Amino acid sequence: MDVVSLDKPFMYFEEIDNELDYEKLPYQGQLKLLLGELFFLSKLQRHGILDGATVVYIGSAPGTHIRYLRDHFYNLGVIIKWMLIDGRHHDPILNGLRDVTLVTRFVDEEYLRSIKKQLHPSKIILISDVRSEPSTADLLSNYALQNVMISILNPVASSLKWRCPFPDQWIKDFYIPHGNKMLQPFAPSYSAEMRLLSIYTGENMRLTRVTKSDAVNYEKKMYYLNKIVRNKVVINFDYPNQEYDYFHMYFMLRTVYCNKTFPTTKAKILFLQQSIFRFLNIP
Ligand SMILES: Nc1ncnc2c1ncn2[C@@H]1O[C@H](C[C@@H](N)CC[C@H](N)C(=O)O)[C@@H](O)[C@H]1O
Repeated sequence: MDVVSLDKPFMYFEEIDNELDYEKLPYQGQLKLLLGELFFLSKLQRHGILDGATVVYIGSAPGTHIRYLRDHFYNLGVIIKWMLIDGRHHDPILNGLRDVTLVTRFVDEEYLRSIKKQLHPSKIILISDVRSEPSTADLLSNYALQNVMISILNPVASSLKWRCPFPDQWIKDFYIPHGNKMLQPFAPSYSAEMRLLSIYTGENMRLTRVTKSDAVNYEKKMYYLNKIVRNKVVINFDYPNQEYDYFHMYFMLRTVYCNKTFPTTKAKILFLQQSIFRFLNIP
């Protein structure tokens, strides 16, 4: 790989500063979700709005990684209820947890109102990973449902699956919530998917229009990220693995809270990475 010297990785989509014409690890998908959701919830923990909240995770099955998330915050003493909702059955490793409710159901508008009624007036934190290859109509339906999740559940914060339709498959302009577009380490080699992280103030979710020219910008920026940036070795990075994804993961993991104290920040991240990899059965 090509060597590079970096002070920090690209954490959000806006930071990608170049574009390029578009042209491995075991169970990487669970690792990708685990890192992004740890980053999202740890950010909420820093703001002091995670404690006392109920995390409603829609599209959570199989959700093997969710067991690690729950244990992590449980071992920190953070008071969270988990509500996992999916039409498919969850990983059995989530069984036997009293603070985790497993719901076997595909959510629609009517059901979203019911769960809001039972959880109200408690704080709701929304995580959506629903997916129905997917067509642009499938994505538009998914993003429409995620908008309905926010307008009905009215969460204090949300993490939403966000991948813009390809410009050569455009149908119509559509609307998505305001938020920060978190980039995902250990995503598929050429995935353009990101997570939309939103914290709602005055609970007025302002919607932004997405256009075909936005789709072109997403495609070219993400291809540059996947083809060039993620194939670099960060030679100044002090870590056993200097590949960009580990450099990217390192910066996400240093937002995580830990009960254990460590002599150095590197030791903490190394411990966290070993812990996450061991649970997910990654060498
Ligand atoms: N309307 C819906 N309500 C709930 N779950 C849905 C809906 N549409 C699709 N899904 C689920 O979304 C899931 C998509 C998965 N890629 C999610 C993986 C999951 N987040 C994991 O941690 O392993 C599937 O299990 C679908 O059953």
